[PDB]
Amino acid sequence: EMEKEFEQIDKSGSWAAIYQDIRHEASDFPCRVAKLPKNKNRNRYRDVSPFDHSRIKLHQEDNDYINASLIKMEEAQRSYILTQGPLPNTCGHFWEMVWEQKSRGVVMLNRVMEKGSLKCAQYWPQKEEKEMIFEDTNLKLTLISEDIKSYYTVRQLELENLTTQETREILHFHYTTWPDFGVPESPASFLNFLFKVRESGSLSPEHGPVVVHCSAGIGRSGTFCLADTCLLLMDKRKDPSSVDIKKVLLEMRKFRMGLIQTADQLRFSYLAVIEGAKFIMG
Ligand SMILES: O=C(CC(=O)c1cccc(OCc2ccccc2)c1)C(=O)N1CCN(C(=O)C(=O)CC(=O)c2cccc(OCc3ccccc3)c2)CC1
Repeated sequence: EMEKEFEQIDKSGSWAAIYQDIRHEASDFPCRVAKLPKNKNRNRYRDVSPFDHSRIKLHQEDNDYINASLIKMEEAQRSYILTQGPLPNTCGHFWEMVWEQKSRGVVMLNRVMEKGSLKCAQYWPQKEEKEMIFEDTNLKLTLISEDIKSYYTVRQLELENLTTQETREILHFHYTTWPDFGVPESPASFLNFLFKVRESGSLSPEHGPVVVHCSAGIGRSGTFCLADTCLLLMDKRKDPSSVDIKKVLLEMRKFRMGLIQTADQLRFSYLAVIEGAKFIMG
């Protein structure tokens, strides 16, 4: 299986080497639009842009740009939209996307503040009576309920298209315990968090793709989607041990750069998939 490979790479301590090959082999596509001058203030990181071929487009003239990519996993039949944590000026764009793409869930893998810095704008209302209105995209966001757990928080939000008065319920899954430095010691919490998102139906095909982000929307976001897809695959095909994490990761990297930012993140991904496979299929 992959656990053997995991214990192997660990034994020889070649994770960094394993990770480098991936980066070297990683796909390279143009990000022209993300580079246009008019979109400079719509990007969080200069080294984190969406490829033109898989970028999500806002359904509006003037500027259809948002730093978000559609990651379509054909075999696993699962799609994810990976994006950057909204900026003070792109919160309206962020929810416009959620609306236009018909997403049911938003997965947040970071805290608004980490390492003493703001890694993301406060894009959702923190109190029921203090709704948020996004004038530019003409949308209203209202906090309906909030369930705070030790490792994550789930919120029910009501998104209303002020233009048509139509409303939709959005589930916000906020993983709040990813350490400021490195990765979690054990994947237990992360897996439970993933299973929670799954059980909500937010990842199901009847809905638009789930929207995932952290700070750059690649490191933790990549780990989340990689783990989910690998587990699905091990559940769908004849021999589960045929699932090649590296292959899946390369496949995903064809849609957005940076997925999995460090060799430590890669190891953790293996660890999550391995442990998750034991829970799913004993
Ligand atoms: O965190 C880092 C470390 C890093 O690699 C980096 C990148 C470019 C320049 C740099 O100076 C040199 C330096 C070295 C050591 C100490 C201070 C300063 C450091 C950071 O100094 N920053 C975050 C965002 N940033 C950038 O220049 C980026 O734009 C980096 C990026 O791509 C990125 C941003 C958020 C998350 C992510 O991946 C998930 C993750 C979660 C937890 C731990 C490790 C990784 C990747 C500016 C400040």
